[PDB]
Amino acid sequence: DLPHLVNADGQYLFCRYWKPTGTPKALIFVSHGAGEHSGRYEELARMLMGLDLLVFAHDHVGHGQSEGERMVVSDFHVFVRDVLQHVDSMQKDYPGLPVFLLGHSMGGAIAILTAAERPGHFAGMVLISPLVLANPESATTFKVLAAKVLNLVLPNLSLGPIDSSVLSRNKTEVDIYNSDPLICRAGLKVCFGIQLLNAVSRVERALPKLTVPFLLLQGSADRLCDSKGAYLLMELAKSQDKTLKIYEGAYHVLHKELPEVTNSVFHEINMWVSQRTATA
Ligand SMILES: *C(=O)N1CC(c2nc(-c3ccccc3)no2)C1
Repeated sequence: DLPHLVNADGQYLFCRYWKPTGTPKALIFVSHGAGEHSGRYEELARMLMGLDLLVFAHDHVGHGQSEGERMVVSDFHVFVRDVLQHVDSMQKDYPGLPVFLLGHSMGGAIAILTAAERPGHFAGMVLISPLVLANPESATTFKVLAAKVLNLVLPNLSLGPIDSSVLSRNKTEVDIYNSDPLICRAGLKVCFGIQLLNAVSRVERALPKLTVPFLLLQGSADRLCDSKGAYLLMELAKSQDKTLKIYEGAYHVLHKELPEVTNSVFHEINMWVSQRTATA
């Protein structure tokens, strides 16, 4: 019934397209975060479409309208593999067009790993508070062993849900998040937590080979993706074209923050993509 794609595992992924009026100047894949879905990028995608970019996305496996057990993945690479399948299909239909990636949180880790796998292939990357760092206690050898032991007997055991108030200072946006039936707000499963640990470890190893141009947007008061991870990405990525913008006191969901932050986020992405699309 709906726009879709069939991944390498035979699973249906729900697809979303925002096609401009005329001929597109570039392609841009939108990569959503953990627990959320592509429908949350409607406004950002309409702005990008207004620059004559063909915006495309899919709900990651186990998310939104895609198939799979909710917030579960055999291996984190499945997400990267599926992004590449979607990118390769779009590029076949639009040959010679530059292709960008836009990722938020876990979607940002997916974008980094997607670009690292194909050096020199992507024109640029927009990262909104990407997942790059593991929490202090969470990644010790003891904690990794304990979680792996737990995973063997209770893989679907929930770590406990987070306070949704840490997502944004915009109370309306916290309320929208809390009432969206396509969002999984259930606590993080032990098996998925291990996969997010794999993601962060793989990101760290990928940084010395990351050369793709990028715009990095980060809130200073982010409790999910600590701002120090954004500084480390600026330092360790080998990219010749890298920009960091810090939003003072802002939380995690920058594109759904207080109007002053959200308007700046939209404007900065608009300018950054526009300058690298005129380049084509
Ligand atoms: C963005 O999509 N993500 C989800 C939020 C996050 N990361 C973690 C986590 C847990 C253990 C090890 C690494 C990362 N929990 O919530 C940022």
